[PDB]
Amino acid sequence: MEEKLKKTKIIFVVGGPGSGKGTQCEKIVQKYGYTHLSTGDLLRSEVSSGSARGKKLSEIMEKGQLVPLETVLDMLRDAMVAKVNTSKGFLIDGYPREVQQGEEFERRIGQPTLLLYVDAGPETMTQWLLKRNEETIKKRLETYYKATEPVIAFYEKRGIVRKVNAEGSVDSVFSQVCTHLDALK
Repeated sequence: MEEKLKKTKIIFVVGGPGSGKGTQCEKIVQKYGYTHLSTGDLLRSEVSSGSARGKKLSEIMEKGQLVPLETVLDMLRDAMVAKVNTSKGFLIDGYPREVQQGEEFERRIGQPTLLLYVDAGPETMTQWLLKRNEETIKKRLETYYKATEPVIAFYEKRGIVRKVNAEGSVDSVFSQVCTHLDALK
């Protein structure tokens, strides 16, 4: 069955601002043959598709309303169905932002294999990079950390969280990423 979805590798990739997790996903693509997905890319793709789903989405966005999670997950699942025979695994870049988005992904598609937490860390030198006021930046970072900690705590209970220190270079981050992915199966 498309129960294959329950056997592929599914990595939730989570990181605050300045985390560079987009670059890490592509480096995982090059090395491990995974597929880089994000809900933003699928929405742009679908609107460009001219499909009825895309016309509705543009309407919702002309509406200024919210896109329903069910439609997001239809698109994620379609994209994963089309590549689970030809891909070694999937990166969900920037997902989930809340516990229930994670739980709804699991219901519709399959349970995550890992949650990769790419943490540039709070204000150490992340603050200075985020310009190029500075209390707009601190307000932004703490609201990220408040929203993301229940997601981390939730998946910590399953023991699938792998935390990556993203203070240093791109190369030192991908070093830790490969340690964590090399441990799978």
